[PDB]
Amino acid sequence: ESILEYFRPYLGRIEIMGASRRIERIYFEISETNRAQWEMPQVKESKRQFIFDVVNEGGEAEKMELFVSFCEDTIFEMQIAAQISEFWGELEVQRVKFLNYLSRNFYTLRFLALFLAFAINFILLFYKVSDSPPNMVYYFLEESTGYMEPALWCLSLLHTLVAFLCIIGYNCLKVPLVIFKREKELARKLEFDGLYITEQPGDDDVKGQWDRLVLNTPSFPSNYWDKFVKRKVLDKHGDIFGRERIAELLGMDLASLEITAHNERKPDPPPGLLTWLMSIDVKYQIWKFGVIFTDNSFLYLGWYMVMSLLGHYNNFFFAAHLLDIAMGVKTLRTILSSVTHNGKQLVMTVGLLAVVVYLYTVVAFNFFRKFYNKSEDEDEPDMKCDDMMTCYLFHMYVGVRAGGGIGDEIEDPAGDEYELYRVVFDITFFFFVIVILLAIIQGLIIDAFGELRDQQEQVKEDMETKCFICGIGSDYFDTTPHGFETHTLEEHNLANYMFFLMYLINKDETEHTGQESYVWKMYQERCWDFFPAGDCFRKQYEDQLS
Amino acid sequence: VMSLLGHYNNFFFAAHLLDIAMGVKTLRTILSSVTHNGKQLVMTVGLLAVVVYLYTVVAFNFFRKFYNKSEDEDEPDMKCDDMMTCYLFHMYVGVRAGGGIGDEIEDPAGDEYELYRVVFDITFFFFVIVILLAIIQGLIIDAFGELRDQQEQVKEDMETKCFICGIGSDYFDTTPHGFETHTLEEHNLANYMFFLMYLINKDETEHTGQESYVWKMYQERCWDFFPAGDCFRKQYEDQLS
Ligand SMILES: Nc1ncnc2c1ncn2[C@@H]1O[C@H](COP(=O)(O)OP(=O)(O)OP(=O)(O)O)[C@@H](O)[C@H]1O
Ligand SMILES: Nc1ncnc2c1ncn2[C@@H]1O[C@H](COP(=O)(O)OP(=O)(O)OP(=O)(O)O)[C@@H](O)[C@H]1O
Ligand SMILES: Cn1c(=O)c2c(ncn2C)n(C)c1=O
Ligand SMILES: [Ca+2]
Ligand SMILES: [Ca+2]
Ligand SMILES: [Zn+2]
Ligand SMILES: [Zn+2]
Repeated sequence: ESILEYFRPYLGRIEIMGASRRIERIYFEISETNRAQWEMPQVKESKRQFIFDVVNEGGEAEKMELFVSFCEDTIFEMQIAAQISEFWGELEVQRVKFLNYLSRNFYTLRFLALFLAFAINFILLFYKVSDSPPNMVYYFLEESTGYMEPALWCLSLLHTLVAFLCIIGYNCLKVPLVIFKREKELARKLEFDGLYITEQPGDDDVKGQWDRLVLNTPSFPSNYWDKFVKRKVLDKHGDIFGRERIAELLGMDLASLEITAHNERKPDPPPGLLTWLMSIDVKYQIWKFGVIFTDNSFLYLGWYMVMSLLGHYNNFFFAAHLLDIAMGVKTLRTILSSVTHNGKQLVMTVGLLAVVVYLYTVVAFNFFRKFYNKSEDEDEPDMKCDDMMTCYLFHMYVGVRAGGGIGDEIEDPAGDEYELYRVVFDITFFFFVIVILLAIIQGLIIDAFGELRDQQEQVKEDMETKCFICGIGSDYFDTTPHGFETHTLEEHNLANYMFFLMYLINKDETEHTGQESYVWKMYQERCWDFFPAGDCFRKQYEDQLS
Repeated sequence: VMSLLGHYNNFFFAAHLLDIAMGVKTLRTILSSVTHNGKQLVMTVGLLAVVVYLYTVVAFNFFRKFYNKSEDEDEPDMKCDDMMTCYLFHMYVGVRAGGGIGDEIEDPAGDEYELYRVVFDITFFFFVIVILLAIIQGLIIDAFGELRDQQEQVKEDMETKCFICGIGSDYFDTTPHGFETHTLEEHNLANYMFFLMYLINKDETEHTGQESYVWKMYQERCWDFFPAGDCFRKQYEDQLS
C-alpha cells in the first residue's frame, strides 16, 4: 500500500482503442517536472480556454484533432516556460537575463502600466484652464502642493518605459507560441493536404499568400518541433512534381540534402556578431515580422506605444489608456463581449434607424416643415427643415436623442389644417423610432448577456454529464458510486493523455513497448483512432465486471 | 446602535424600515436578484465612470465653450473649465439626463465644430445612456430569470430524481405511483434521519448486525451504506421484489 501511495502522483493510466478493437489500459510514468509545469496556473487557464472553445464551437469529429493541437501547443508552451524559468559574452548573458525577467513578469508589467495610467489620469484630473499665463489659452496643472507636475512628468516617462518593457516581454513570451501555431498549420497544409503542391491557395486567404514566402526559406521549420517536414513533403510529392519543382518551391538542393543526410560536418562560428549579422534569414524575418505585426495583441501593444508617445506630446493622450481595464479584468471582458456580440446587428439596426429617420425627414421636408421653426427671435427664423441636410441632421440628432417623439421639440400642432396628420406623424415617430428601435438595441444586448450565460452553463453541463474523451453519458458510470468522477479522474483524463504524449516524446523509440509504439505510429501518421470513442474498459469487460 | 441613535434623534428610526427586506421572503428574493451580479453592477458603473471621463477629457480639450451653464451674461459659469468640474458635471448631469449631454449643453448650430459636437452627442447618448444603463437593467432582469431558473431546476431535480439513490423517475414510474412510493417509503430523508435518531437513542448492546454495521460506518465517516445507483427493486427485479 505504501509504495502505491507514494508513486500514485507519478503513475498515469489511460485507455486506448488498441488492436482487435479492444480497449486496453496503458500505465506509464509522469515526470514530476512535467506535472508541475502542467499544474502551473497558465497551463490550467489554457486548458480551461481550450475546453470552453471546443464545447462552444461544438466540434465533435474534430474534437480529438483540436485536443492533439492543444497538447502540442501547450507542450511547446511549457518548453517556453522551462526556457524562461529563473565583453560580448557578458553582454549576451545580461541581455538574456533581462528578456528572461521581462518574460517572467510580463503580467506584472501590464498591471504596473495600468496602475501608472490610473495615476497619470488622476493627476490630470486637476488640470485647469486660465486665459492669463500661469485670447490664447494656457493649460496648466493647478495644485497647491506643487509636487504633482514633476510627478506627472516622471510618471509619463516611467509609463512609457514600462509599456516598452511590455512589448519586449510579449515578443519574448507570446510571439513564439503564435509562430509555432503558424508553422504547424503550414506544415499540415503542405504535407497532409498539398496546399501549394498539386493545389493552389486562393486569393481570399491572405494568410496563405503571405505564407508563400517561407516555402523556400532555409529557416522554414524553425520554432517548430519538426525540422524534416520539407524532406517529407519532398518525398511524397517528388513523384508528382519531378522533385525539381519541389526543390525549387521549398528551397532545398537535392544534392546538398543528400550529402548532408549521408554524413555531415560541424563548422565553428566566430565569436563576433558579424556572422550573425549576415546569417540572419532576411525573408524569414520579414515573414515573422509580418505575422506578428498582424497579430491582434501586438497591434494593441503598438497602439499603446503610439498612445504613450502622443501622451508625451500632450498629457491628455494618456486618457486613452483607461480602456486597458477592459482587456485587463475578465469581468469587463465578458460584459463588453456581450456588448460586441450581435455587433453587426447593433450597427445595422442603427443604420435602419438612419433609414427610417430619413423617411420621416423627407415627409417633414415636403410638408409639416412650417412647424420646424426652432427659433425664438421672430426677426431671424432658424428653419431646421428648409433643406434635406439640416432636416436630416436635426431629426437624426434631436428627435432620436429626445425622450419621446420629435413633436416634443417641434412647435405644437394646434389649430392647423395638418393637425391630425402631425399627430399621426409624431405618434408614429415616437412608437417606431424610440419605442421599437431603441428597445431593439436594448433587447439585443440583454439577449447577448443571456446567450453568453447560456454558453457558460452549456459548457459546464457538457463537462459534468459527458466524458471528454469517450463521450459516454454520465449515468452509465454513476450506476457505480462515484463512477463518473473515477472515470474522468483516473481512466480517461486529459492530463493523463497529455502526460502520455510527454512520456512518448521523452523516451527513446527503442524502449517503446508494443502499445506505446502503436500509439506513437498513429501519432506520427495523424490517425486519431487510439482515442476511445463510445467505448471504455468498463463496458469492454462489463460481463466480467472489469 | 440604530435604536440608540433613534433615542439620540428620532429620525434614526427610519433606518429600521429596511428590516422588511430581511423579514418578508419576497423582498429577500427580489433583493437577491438585485444583489446577484453585484460585482457586475458596481464594475459596470465603474466602466460608466471611465467612459464619462473619456468624454470629459474630450470636452475639456475642445467643445468646452459650449459648457456655459449660465443665464447671467456678466457672470459665466463654465462647467468644463477644469477636470474636476467637467467630470462632475458629466457624471452627474449627463448621466442622469434623459438622453445625451447635448440636451443640457448649448445647441451647436452655426459653429466650426458643429458636426464634431453632433457626433459627440450621438456617441454619448448611444453608449452612456442607451448601452450602459440597459446593461444594468439587463443584468438585473437576467438575474430574475436566472433565480427563477434555479428554483425550477431544484423543483425538477426533486421531481425526477430520488435524492438518495439518484435513479431516474421513469424506472419507478414503470410501476404505477412507483416514484411516489419509492420516495415516500423506501428512500425517505425523514426515514434516514429517524434511523440516525434511533441508532443514537438505543444502546450499543441492543444493536442488530445491520444497525451495528451502519453505526460503525457512521462513526468512521464512510458513507457507503447510502445506496447509490441501486435500490431493492432493481436488486430483485428478476424476482419481482
Ligand atoms: N476525460 C476527462 N478528463 C478530464 N476531465 C474530464 C473528462 N471528462 C469530463 N471531465 C470533467 O472535467 C472537469 C474539469 O473541471 P475541474 O475543475 O475538476 O478541472 P481542473 O483542471 O482540475 O480545474 P482548475 O483549473 O480550476 O484547477 C471535471 O469536473 C470532470 O468532471
Ligand atoms: N429520497 C427522497 N426522500 C424524500 N423526498 C424525496 C426523495 N427523493 C425525491 N423526493 C422528493 O422530495 C419532494 C419533497 O417535497 P414535499 O413537498 O413532498 O416535502 P415535505 O417535506 O413533505 O413538504 P413541506 O415542508 O411543504 O410540508 C417529494 O415531492 C419527493 O418527490
Ligand atoms: C508528434 N510530435 C510532437 O508533437 C512533438 C515532438 N517533439 C515535440 N513535440 C511537441 N515530436 C518529436 C513529435 O513527434
Ligand atoms: Ca523495444
Ligand atoms: Ca447485541
Ligand atoms: Zn471517458
Ligand atoms: Zn431512491
